[PDB]
Amino acid sequence: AQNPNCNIMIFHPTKEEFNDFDKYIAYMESQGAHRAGLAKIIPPKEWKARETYDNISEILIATPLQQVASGRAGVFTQYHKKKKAMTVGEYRHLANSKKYQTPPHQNFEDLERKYWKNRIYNSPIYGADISGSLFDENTKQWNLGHLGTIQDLLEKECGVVIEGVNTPYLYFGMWKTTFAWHTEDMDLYSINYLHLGEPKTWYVVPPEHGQRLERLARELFPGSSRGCGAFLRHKVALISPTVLKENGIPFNRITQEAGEFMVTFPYGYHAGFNHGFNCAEAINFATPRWIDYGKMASQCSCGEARVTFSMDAFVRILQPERYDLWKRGQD
Ligand SMILES: Oc1ccccc1-c1ccccc1O
Ligand SMILES: O=C(O)CNC(=O)C(=O)O
Ligand code: NI
Ligand SMILES: [Zn+2]
Repeated sequence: AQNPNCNIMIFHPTKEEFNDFDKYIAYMESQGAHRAGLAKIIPPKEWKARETYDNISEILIATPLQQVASGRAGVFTQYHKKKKAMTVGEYRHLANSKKYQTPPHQNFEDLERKYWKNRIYNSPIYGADISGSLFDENTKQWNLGHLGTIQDLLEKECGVVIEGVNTPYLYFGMWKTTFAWHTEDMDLYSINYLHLGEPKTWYVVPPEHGQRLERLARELFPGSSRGCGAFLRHKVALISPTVLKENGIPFNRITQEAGEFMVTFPYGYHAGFNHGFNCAEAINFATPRWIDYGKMASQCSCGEARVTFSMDAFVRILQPERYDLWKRGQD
């Protein structure tokens, strides 16, 4: 078995290898990359996402989110307080202000220490889930707005045509902005390109050990667990690497820098934080290997999760027994 320790693997495709997206995902899996839950892909030196990022300041962040924490330094939840709209130029200025800017630090490890020590005492503002793309339309390789759709994958594999669409989202981050422990909707893959700015640190649990993380989360967030059998779908819970280690949860960590792709694999729990002002683009995707994960994916039906239009068909076709209860949750 390849990659039996479930290490995060890093890939350096050639420009020739970078032509066929599906083929390269399959290649990574042949080397055991999926066992980690997360892989890094460094594009060939000849590749670029777009010419420059000099003209992005007028993009609107319609609903910036202030991420307010509750709990203790290593075990906390966050809720999102809506703020007034601002442009990316305004957001960048805010990120760089004395109140929100990255503190002096020695290296990534020092900054990680500061993050887990001090995150809960601040409330950074995140411009997340903005529909759009920063890939040039002429970028033919690994263009996240030109991937095969999940709906077409399901049709190719299972023979049924379904409604729905599948487009990328932009994320503008600042120091301490946080993504909570989660797997993707319907335990899909995700791919994330860091377009510009400061790094993003990721934590990930191997898919074969996801239930260990779920069990710990139930113990650490007991009220939340009683409220919903799949409350990590709410994407509000954080657990530090120290607490994971104390509880014997297998995980890995890696820092993504500008110009690098990350892929998360089906049922790979992940969480992390941004180092400073940055912009990432991400989208979900599927492969034939995903179908069995989609069939088995947990669902939130308590009403909190509330997801895309397109998830309806996934649940309807892959999980018909769960569909009625889930759909009630979506109203
Ligand atoms: O300076 C900016 C102003 C506005 C939007 C983006 C940038 C930027 C783009 C790439 C790299 C760094 C940057 O700060
Ligand atoms: O970048 C973020 O804030 C969160 N991204 C993801 O969870 C992802 O790409 O799957
Ligand atoms: Ni994700
Ligand atoms: Zn729920």
